[PDB]
Order: sequence, then structure tokens, then C-alpha cells
Amino acid sequence: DDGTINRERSVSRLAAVAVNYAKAGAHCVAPSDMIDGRIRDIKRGLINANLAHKTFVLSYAAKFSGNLYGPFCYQLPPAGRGLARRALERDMSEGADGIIVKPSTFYLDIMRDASEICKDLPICAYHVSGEYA
Amino acid sequence: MHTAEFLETEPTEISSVLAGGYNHPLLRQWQSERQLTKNMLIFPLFISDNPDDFTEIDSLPNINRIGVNRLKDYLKPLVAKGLRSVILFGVPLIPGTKDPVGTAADDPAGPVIQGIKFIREYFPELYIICDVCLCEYTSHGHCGVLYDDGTINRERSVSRLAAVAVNYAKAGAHCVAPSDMIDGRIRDIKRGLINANLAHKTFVLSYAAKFSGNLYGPFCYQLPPAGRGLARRALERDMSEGADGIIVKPSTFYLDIMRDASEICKDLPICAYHVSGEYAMLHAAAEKGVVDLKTIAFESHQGFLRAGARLIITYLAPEFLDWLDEEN
Amino acid sequence: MHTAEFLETEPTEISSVLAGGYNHPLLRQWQSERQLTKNMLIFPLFISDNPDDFTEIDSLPNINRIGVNRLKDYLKPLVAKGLRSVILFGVPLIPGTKDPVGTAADDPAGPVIQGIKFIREYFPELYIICDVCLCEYTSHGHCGVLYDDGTINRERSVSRLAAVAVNYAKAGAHCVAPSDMIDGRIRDIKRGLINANLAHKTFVLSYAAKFSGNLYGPFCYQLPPAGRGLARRALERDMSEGADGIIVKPSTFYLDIMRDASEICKDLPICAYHVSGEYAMLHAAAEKGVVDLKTIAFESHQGFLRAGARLIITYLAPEFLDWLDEEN
Amino acid sequence: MHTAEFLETEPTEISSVLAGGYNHPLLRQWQSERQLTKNMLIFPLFISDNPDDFTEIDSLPNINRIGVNRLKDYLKPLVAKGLRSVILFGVPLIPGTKDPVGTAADDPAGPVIQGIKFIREYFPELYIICDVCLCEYTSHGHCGVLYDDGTINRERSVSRLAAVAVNYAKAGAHCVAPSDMIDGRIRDIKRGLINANLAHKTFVLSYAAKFSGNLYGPFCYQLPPAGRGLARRALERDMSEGADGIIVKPSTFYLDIMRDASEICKDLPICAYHVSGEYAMLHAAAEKGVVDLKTIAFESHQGFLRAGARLIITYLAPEFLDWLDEEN
Ligand SMILES: [Pb+2]
Ligand SMILES: [Pb+2]
Ligand SMILES: [Pb+2]
Ligand SMILES: [Pb+2]
Ligand SMILES: [Pb+2]
Ligand SMILES: [Pb+2]
Repeated sequence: DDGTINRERSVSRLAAVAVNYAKAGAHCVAPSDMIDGRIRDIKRGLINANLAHKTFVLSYAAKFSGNLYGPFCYQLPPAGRGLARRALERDMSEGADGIIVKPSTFYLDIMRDASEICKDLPICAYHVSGEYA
Repeated sequence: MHTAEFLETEPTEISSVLAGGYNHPLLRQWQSERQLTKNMLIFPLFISDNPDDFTEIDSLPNINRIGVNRLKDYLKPLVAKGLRSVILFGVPLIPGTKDPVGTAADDPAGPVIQGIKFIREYFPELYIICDVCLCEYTSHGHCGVLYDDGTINRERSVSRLAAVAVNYAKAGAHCVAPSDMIDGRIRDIKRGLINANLAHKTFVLSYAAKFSGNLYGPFCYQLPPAGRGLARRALERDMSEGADGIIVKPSTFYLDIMRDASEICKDLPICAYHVSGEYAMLHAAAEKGVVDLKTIAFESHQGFLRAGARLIITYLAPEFLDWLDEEN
Repeated sequence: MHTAEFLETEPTEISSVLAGGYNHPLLRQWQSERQLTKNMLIFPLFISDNPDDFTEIDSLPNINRIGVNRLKDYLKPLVAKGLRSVILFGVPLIPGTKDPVGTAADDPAGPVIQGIKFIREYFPELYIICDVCLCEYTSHGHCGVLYDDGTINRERSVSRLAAVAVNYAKAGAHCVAPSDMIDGRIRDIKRGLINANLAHKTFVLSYAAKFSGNLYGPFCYQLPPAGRGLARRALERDMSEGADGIIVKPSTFYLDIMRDASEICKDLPICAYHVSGEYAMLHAAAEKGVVDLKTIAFESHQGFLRAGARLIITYLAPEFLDWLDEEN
Repeated sequence: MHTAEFLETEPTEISSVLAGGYNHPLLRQWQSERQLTKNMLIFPLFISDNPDDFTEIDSLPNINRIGVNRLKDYLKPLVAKGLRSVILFGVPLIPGTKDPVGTAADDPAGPVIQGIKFIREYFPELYIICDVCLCEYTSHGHCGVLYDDGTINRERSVSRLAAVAVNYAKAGAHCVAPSDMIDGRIRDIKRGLINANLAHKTFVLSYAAKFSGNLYGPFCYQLPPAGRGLARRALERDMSEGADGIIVKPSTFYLDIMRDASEICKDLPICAYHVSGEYAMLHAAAEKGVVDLKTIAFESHQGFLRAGARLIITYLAPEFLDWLDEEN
């Protein structure tokens, strides 16, 4: 009510769509929310639906906030470098198969942390439209 | 009808809730490993040999080619705005000063040395950093003393570099930043200072990691933007050779490399350099309204601090000494 | 009746499900720390002193003993197929050229040097790597300059090796790979190049880990297939001595050792070498239909890349420059 | 005349001389992190349902399809030669025993269980390891219990696997090695054993790292020869799930992976498995005289020990129990 995101509900709803996509024929599902614990839930959902062995959970473990998406919710502080590590380490244990870092160029150091933390996971770089433009 | 499906969850793990640590605007100050202050900013200066000069350069810049007689006005406002340091780049325009050995480099009557003496007197507060390269004082324009119609003659160019470096320091400069990339020039510059008993007062700020890309000017020894293993061996090398601080450049495009410097040269101040290319790129982007300059300047400059740096060589110094003063 | 029993399980842990990360054929490209490209392949060449030679060698090979006049045809197709490098091995067949000091080694009129000049002109694109050993230019055939009816006279053999190494580089070779195993030959070859002002253009590709086994030829200083501690001290030694890259050989049988090289010499390109024995072994196996060559060539060569290597010296180069082009 | 040039060296660094540590034949025993003994060798056995069987299989093998009545002769010599263990693989040839749930798997009157009872009595010294898979007892031949005209039904196949695993152990087998690769089957097999109070006597020897290549048979869940990150997450997973030991397979082609296992599963015995493909490859190569079998068997098997393993599942067991006895 006329405030913030209702975690559990939004998450309960997200896992829903995620499995629906996968049931439709999508190979991978990349949740771009940043809402706490949505990988554990999406992972389970896929599991219950026996789709966990064919879907690749490509998480947006590190999504920061800056003037690079559009000019001028849960979204990490461009300076919070300690959070981005705890969030990467969290999604990795929760079941993430791959991790996305975004933006990219402006967060190369953070792409470096991902490389050490999520060492056995494919790391994905995203060139946000802002950088592109 | 297509109804919204909602899966059935589990009680929220306490280890999935980081949120409460970055919810208030002050907690995003509390989450920064390091805050951007004014004594971090380092303003570069292009001191011309024409004592009346003040020629605007360009690509998107707002920086110039000043002269020893316009100097007291340019610097004055800035310094009052709390400027603590500047990195001198001399620009000899006289019709007969460049040559096969950048002889005019340590020239007691040159832009740089006649800039280092001006500051030490009209602004004894300021801290002086001098770039040390033969780039701009050689006929060929190469960064070093060349061999027969080929490559740089290492030892010679190095023997010549340490020379200028100590000459600057004898002139009154606090720090000497060699921007060569010619192997072993820190050991040599360090010794030189030692022989001249100037090693305990000069700060060797090395350009340990200088890569090559379209960010200096559009379109010698200079690291491959991909060679990440070399940049570590070069940082580790200059550190043992005596470097007191390390410079990474460019900056934004080498944040990961600024991260490696932070781990490798952990007890050494790491300096981030916003190359003119990036500077002229933030600006151009700002005019085409792709992003708000001020918004992209902080993001980009706090990334330096996040990535590892505690110092910053940027042309946005004039603007930051303003901004940093602000609150709401 | 014997009925199938089925125990009663627990809900699948999320941390037991890795499966979804390697299910689609593209995810097995996405799971490779490094993909096999063509500029990784390094083709060895046995340049004979008989300028018209093209004698097939053998054990199961398809490689030869070519001469400076057949060279432009052998190389041409390959290079067009995108070949980027070759490692020269000279084979002097003249009746009076071997001896007590491998004098004919750096011979300006030899297979290797008269091969290094041919390439630099008819194929200026190619990258030249030269093996550096006195093995094939000595009467005794030993890898070094011997003492009285015994062992290798270290210092001398080394003093002689650095000599040839710089001679090659003076001739136009880009890289020199010393395959001796004689202690301290990298420090010496590195210095030599330095004195000759050729250290900034020559790539010292050392054979840091050369073991001994039935894989070179069927049946001197050479590491024990079990000495895993020596191979680490030798890698760590050549790295400090100046090695720019490291070669592991054999390859398949020393993948673990390629793994140690990857951790020890982390900022140095690691090169995998498929010894003729392994090559002639994959082939023999292929003919007796134990495995499909092409199937076992990729597995075996991606193991090099997985294990740590980013470069590969193999005789299957002709075949890979083909294969790599393919899709379905 | 072309005279041999000899550069001028520096006095030999003491840190370039490793040589004296591997000069005598005994120092190559002294340099091995671990020596190959007989209680390391693990002989696989293909026990057929036809009690009189002894059918030679093949690709280059010398191994067979034995039966419970020929068993006492095959084993006897070996055991006297000091054989300490065997890994049973049952082969039901009866015309009506395979099916949609590998029901005949834990069959009290099957090759494997009627092999596990034979040994425990006629050779109570031996140590019994049983492979645990539904591969060979299913109509489809898949490694697990399948869903509708597709993939393996995880939970079910797992619920069924733990079942057989405990049945074997109840029969008298000391160890159970699940060769499935179906996620989470160790946690489940471990629990099962626990419920049946057999967890303190059964050794869970997991196939933590089973890759896919042309080395089992020429030409389900099975790791990509390049996925080196998965193999680490899978090893780390089975270790926490209760695995007492880990098996790497194939072996020679995955020595680097045997190296990762050694660091990751440091307090767990690591087992190397020489897949039939490699076995039939050393042999084929030996016949075409590319290498001497005995020479390549030791090199290849000491690489297992060097690479990390302290146990070895190989078909060359008959031969090693011989060889190991030798001296000169
Ligand atoms: Pb320069
Ligand atoms: Pb220049
Ligand atoms: Pb040799
Ligand atoms: Pb030889
Ligand atoms: Pb199976
Ligand atoms: Pb099967």
C-alpha cells in the first residue's frame, strides 16, 4: 500500500512467469529484478516443474544504478562494492548457472570481482543502451 | 481467462536480505569503501613557452595551453576552491627547441621548469607533479631516444629520462611521474634521485599501467588493451623498483585493471587518470543529451574510488571543486 | 516376486542441480574457459639442407623433411587456410657439418637460417619460432657441449646456446624456444639478446617443462615423469629468468603439469606441445578403429585449452585449419 | 670461416641448479610424491548371468565376460599375485530381465549379487566395489528412470538407485560406486545406507567427474570435456553430500582435472580410472610399435599418482601385479 515492493508476492509471481517461459520453450531465464531471494525461488519452481535440468538460470547478480539506462525498487549503489559481492555470492549458492554484470564498461572492476567470486560460472557482460548510445 | 499464476514459496532466508543495508540515502555513503574529497583531485596543466599564451585546445575540452604570465589568474580561483595539486605538461612552441635527444626537456628556461618555480612561490601550498617524457621535446616526437631508423634505444632514452627527472626535482617539483613505458626506468630514476640526495623528498608516481586505445587522440612501448598479464607484471615490477604510487590509464575502460593494481600494489596509493578521450567523450555525450554530465562525472569518478584509487587526475577538477562543496 | 525397491527421498536440493548449465549444445561453448581458434595452432617444420628435399618422416606421421625450394608450396596453402606461426627445426644432411660444438648451428647458410630468411620474405605475415638446441648439430648428438667422456659441460654448452639464439634473432626470427633443460640457459639467452639489443622484439618461449617418456621416439638433462616438484621449481625458475612464455611437453600425458604451469606462470602464455609420439599414437589408434581421429583430436586439444594452454604446437595443424572453419 | 660463437656468461646462480636432485636412478623414486604399489590397483569384473561364461570382449582388450563358475580360477592366480580389490559390473544375458525400472538390478539371483556372495566366501580377503547404475538393466539402456519419450526422471531414477546401492551393501559389498551423474544421488545413497544402518561399513566411492569422449566406446547426464568449472562444482558437491572417495574418468585425458580433485577433495582418496578406450589405445599403439606397452603403462599410470590419485581402476591390473614384483 502506497509504498514499496511486497517481496514474497512479487517473488511468488516472478518464479511463475519464469517457469511459464521455460514451459513455452525458452532455454534460459534471466531475472532482472534485484528483489532478494528470487533465484532460490525461480530455481525451485523450475525444479517442481521438472525443468531445472534444461533451463539455464542467468541471473542479474550485479545490477547497479546510473545515468546509463535512460537519462536523468531494489537497485545497488554504484559505490556499494561490498554489496555486489554478497549478492553475487548469494545468487551463486541459490542456484545461478551464470551471472550478468550491468552496466559493463563502468563496472569492469565489478566484473573482476565476479570472476574471482563466481569462478566456475560463466560471467556475462551487458553493454547498457546508455553506453551504447 | 489468463490468470496470474503465483508459485508457492518458502520463508525468506535471512541470507537473501541485504536490502536493509542500502535503503537510506546516507547508507549509500556508508556503503562506499571510500568517499570522494577535494584533496584527491589532481589538475593537469599545459604550460606553454609563450609567457602570454592561453590557447584553448580541443576535442570537447575546456582545458588550455597557458603561459607563465596568465598562470597566477587561472590557478588562483581554483586553489581558493581548495585545489591541492597539479601535474605539469610543458609545451615548447619556440621554432627551434626539439631534437634528437629532447635536450630542451630539463631546460632551466622552459615552460615546465619556469612553471615549477612560479608555483613554488606564488602558491607554496600546491603540490607539484611533473610528467616525465621526451615525447614532446623530440623532433621525431617519439617517447625515448631512438636507434637507426627504427626503435627506441632503451638504455640511452632511460639514461636521459632519469636526468630530466632529477633536474625537475632539483628545480622544486615534489613528484615526478614518468610516462614512458620504457623498461626499467623507475629503478634508474630512483637511483638518480638517490645519488642527488633527493629520494627522501620526491614522490615517484609511476605510470605502471599505460594501455593503448582510441582514448588519447582519435584514429613506442605501450601495453595491449587485452594484455592483462603484462599489466600485472609491470605493476609488480615498478613497485619493487621503487615506485611510491601507481597510475592507471586510461581509467574508466580499465577499471578491472585498477582492481588488479589495488590487490598487487596494496600498500601503494593508486591513482586513476581520466584520459582526455574519456573526458571529451563524457562531454560529447552530454551535449547530445545521452546523459547528464554531472551525473556521469560522479558515477565514473566514484568508480575510480570503488575500483581501487584514492587519487584522481582529471580535467573535471574545476567542476568537482565546486560540486564537492554542495549539499542540498 | 523380486520387485523394484525405491527408497524415499527428500526434496531436491537447489545445490545439487548443475545440469541446466550444460544442456544445450551452445552451453558447452559457454562452459569452455577458452575456445580453440586458428591463431593458437603452431606448425613445426623440419627444414633440410637439401634445397629440393621433401622426405616423409614417420612412425605414423604425415609430416616431412622439406627444403628451401619446396617451401613456398607447402606453406602457401596452409597460410591461406589462416596459419599464423611455425616452429623451425633444421636438419643438416650434408656429409660434414656436425661436430664437437654444433658450430654449424647458427650457420648463416643453414636450413634454419636459410628458412628464417625465406619466410620473412615470401610470407611476411607468419610468426617465426625457432627451436634452440645443439642436439641435431653435434657429432655425439648430445644436447649440449660435453666434457671428457661423460656429461654436459654446462657453462660452455650454455655459452654456446645463447650464441645461436641471438644469431637466429639477428637473422629475423621472432621467437626462440630453447629445448635444452640445461640449468640457467634462459637468464643467459635473455642477457645475450639484451646485449645485442634484441630483447624487446624476441619472444623467449622456454621449454620449462620437458619430461622423459616413450613419446618422442620408441624404446642429458630431462625431468622424471614423476618429479612434479622439480617441474614447478623449473617453471618458477625460467619465469624469473625472463621467460615470456612456457612450453609443456609432452602434452596429453602431462595435463596436470599444464595445470601447475597455469597457476605458477599465471601471467605468461602457456603453450601445449603434442609430441610426435602422442600424434603417432592417436593416428595408429585411429587406423585400428579404436577411436575416430577427428573426435580424439579435439578432445585431446581442448584438454590443452582446458588444462591451461592458450597456444598449441601440433602436427594436426593442417587438419585443424580445415575443421575450425566448419559449422553444420 | 663460420666459427662457433660463444657468448660471455655470468657465474652460475645457485638457484638455477636443480639437477643434482634427479641424477641417480634412486632419486627418481625420491622425487615421486607417491610410489605405485599393488594395493592401489583395482580390477574391474564383468560377471555374466551365464554361470559358465568367459566370453572375451574387445576393442583391443584382454578382459572378459566371466560367470560365477569360472570365477574361482580367474581370481585365484591374481589374488595370489596380491590383488586387493575388484569393481563388479554385472551383465545379464537372460532373454527377459531388462525393463522400465531396471528391476533386475538388485536381483538377489543376479550376476553382481551372486558375484558379491561368491567372493565374500571363496576370497574373504578381497575388497568389493560395485558400480551402481541402471544403464545395463534397462530396456532403453538409459542411465536412469525416464519420463515420457524424453529425459531422465531424476527423483525416481535416484529413488531407484539408492535402493540398489543399499541392496548391494546388504549382500556383502564393501563399496558402492554410483556411475550415474544424475544430480544429488550421493546424498540419497548416503541416507539410504544410513537408514539401513550400513553407513559405517560402506565406502561411498563416487564418480564425481565423469566426462564424455570417444574413449568408452567408439563413434543422459555427462559433463562436457571442456566444462572445467562444472567438474569442480560437482566434486565439491559430492564431497559435501557424503562421498568418501572420488573417481575421475577418463584418466590420462583428464589429468588436469585429477589435479583439481586433489586440491578440492584434499582429504578424500582420489581414484583414477583408465577407461577401456585408453586401454585399447595403449594396446593398439603398442602393436603398431609406436610405443612399448610396459613403458607407456607405467608413465601413464604414474601420471595418475603424480596428478593426484592414490588408487587406480585399470585393466592392466593383471600385468602390474607382475611388474611391481620386479627389480633388476
Ligand atoms: Pb610520452
Ligand atoms: Pb608521443
Ligand atoms: Pb635437444
Ligand atoms: Pb637429442
Ligand atoms: Pb551408466
Ligand atoms: Pb549406458
